[PDB]
Amino acid sequence: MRGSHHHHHHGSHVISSIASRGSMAEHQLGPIAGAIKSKVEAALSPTHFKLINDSHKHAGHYARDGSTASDAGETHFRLEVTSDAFKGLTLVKRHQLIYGLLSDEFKAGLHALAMTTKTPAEQ
Repeated sequence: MRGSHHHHHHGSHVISSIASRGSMAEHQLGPIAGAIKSKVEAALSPTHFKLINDSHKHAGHYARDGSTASDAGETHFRLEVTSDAFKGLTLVKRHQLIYGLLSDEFKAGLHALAMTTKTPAEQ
């Protein structure tokens, strides 16, 4: 009751290309005013802070589209921060540190979204 055999041979070849830019830590440039103050407090570090404020004064004068003045879901103001690209610690800490949110957005009238990602400082 003997017997044994096997075989296998399958490969391939693929060519890839190259493409990249200068590795830097700055992909934003658009200071508002009051918010800039909060970012500065964090500017002391190599981290990055992206804040964009659009605000919403009023519509035109020919549309309406069933509008009764509300604004709750669109959001025009947002504050984000990237530190070492690695969220882990209580993000609420970074946001509270700069305490920038809820500043210029209040003038907009619509909610806002913020996301801060920083490496763990306590292991």
